[PDB]
Amino acid sequence: LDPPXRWK
Repeated sequence: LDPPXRWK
């Protein structure tokens, strides 16, 4: 989870 909320 990369802020503000991108999924990898």
